Amino acid sequence: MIALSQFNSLSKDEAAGLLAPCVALPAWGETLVSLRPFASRHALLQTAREAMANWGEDELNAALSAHPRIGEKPTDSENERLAQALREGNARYEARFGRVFLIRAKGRSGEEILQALTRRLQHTADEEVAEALAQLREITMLRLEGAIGE
Repeated sequence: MIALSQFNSLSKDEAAGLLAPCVALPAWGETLVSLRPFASRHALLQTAREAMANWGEDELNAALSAHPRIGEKPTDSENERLAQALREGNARYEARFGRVFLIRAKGRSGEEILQALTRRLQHTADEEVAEALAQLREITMLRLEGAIGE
């Protein structure tokens, strides 16, 4: 984590590089960099929310285009059944929607993630675009919160 004053004093490209891990959407970071300086962390986060508010399906597609799929990292009990259900459901999600399963995981149990996955598998395409974007927005904000301090 860097200080807000550091973020303000970085070059346009240095500041963009700092924001890059938050989300794979260069335009979002470039927008925030262009609106410097920021007088408080709260104010920066407010601007960050505005900048991602109008993300659509095109942004979702671009942001997830390089994300590893469930089968792309090759390595009875409640845990075994949960792990298997999570893996199978994740595989079916990819086949149904043509994208990685995106969910804000921090604060959610494995069971809670399975609940969400099972429900989202029964979504219409439009409902799922909306929820996936919401998850993308939540993840991006959490990453930004860890990147820049007061």
